Amino acid sequence: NHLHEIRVFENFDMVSFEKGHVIVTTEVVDKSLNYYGFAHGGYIFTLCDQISGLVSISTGFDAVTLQSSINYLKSGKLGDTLLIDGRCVHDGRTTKVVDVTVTNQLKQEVAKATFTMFVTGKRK
Amino acid sequence: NHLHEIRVFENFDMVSFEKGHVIVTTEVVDKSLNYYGFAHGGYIFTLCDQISGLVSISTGFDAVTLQSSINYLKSGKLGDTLLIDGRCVHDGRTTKVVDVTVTNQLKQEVAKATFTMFVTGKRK
Ligand SMILES: [Cl-]
Repeated sequence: NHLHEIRVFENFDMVSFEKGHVIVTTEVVDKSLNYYGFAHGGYIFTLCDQISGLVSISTGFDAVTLQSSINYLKSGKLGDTLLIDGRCVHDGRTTKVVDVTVTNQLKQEVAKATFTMFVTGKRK
Repeated sequence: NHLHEIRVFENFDMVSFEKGHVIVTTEVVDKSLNYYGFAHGGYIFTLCDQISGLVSISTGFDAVTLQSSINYLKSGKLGDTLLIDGRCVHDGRTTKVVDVTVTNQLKQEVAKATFTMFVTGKRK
């Protein structure tokens, strides 16, 4: 109803984990959805966000996210396989910037986000 | 381990619901958390996003978010009571803009987000 539980990553498949580049798919399920029956904005954002943290790990660093921005282009629907592709855009000393695109099986872009992260330090 | 389920709104309390202004609280629990034991940035954003949709309902409309921006200021921690306050800063015929702030019980800001919405229709 007006407030309800939402879940993210009840399922996933990690397709490729590469330097500054991470691809993961997932399928939209009942608890992915908002009250109008479409994939929830928060759900979509969290897909992007997790992938961006993995991009960040893939360049060697701990880095925390200071700000993000997302555009919602098309609806996610129940049963869609969504492809989440994170790419490092700036791999810096002090900051990182990661772009993420969400895509459906037609390869239409569902959402695009950018995450601006502060480099705390190396990963070991 | 690296990809994992997250849940949002496993508990909540609807504090107030007024024209252009909605307050909800929630308590940070185990499935709110990221690998480091703090509230996940996607869980945080999803709290803001749902509240902004209620703000849009509160001004009498269905709306869909085109774009959001969020700034993370302070970590949420396990057990925290978070207060999510959404306010309509633009209540337009064709667009709505909603600011949401998340604070802890000290009134320290945990995050602030802004949501840019397209009006799809009048409620009922
Ligand atoms: Cl529920």
